[PDB]
Amino acid sequence: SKESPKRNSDKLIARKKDWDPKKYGGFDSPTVAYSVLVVAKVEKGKSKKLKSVKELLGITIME
DNA sequence: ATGAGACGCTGGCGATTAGCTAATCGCCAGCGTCTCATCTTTATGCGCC
Repeated sequence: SKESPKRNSDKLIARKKDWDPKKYGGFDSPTVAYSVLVVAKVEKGKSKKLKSVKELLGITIME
């Protein structure tokens, strides 16, 4: 990713293993190696219904 | 009787900027009368090809 503080976002990447980016701050903007087309089901709404969905998954270089 | 051909950070964020059905339930439903006549039809009661 890009090499450049703590924030309440999920885009932050843990700088070390146990170092939580929500309490320590971390990395940002991961470079997607290649996108993966997936098709399955996730929960949706307050009733958590499993609806069939298809979308593009972002596989970064680290991943 | 020499002087053209070879052209940028973008993607990955935030952060504006913009905009929309849908699922749940409740409420709450114009209505009041009379007159007048009019016809039916039903319950019971009575008769043999």
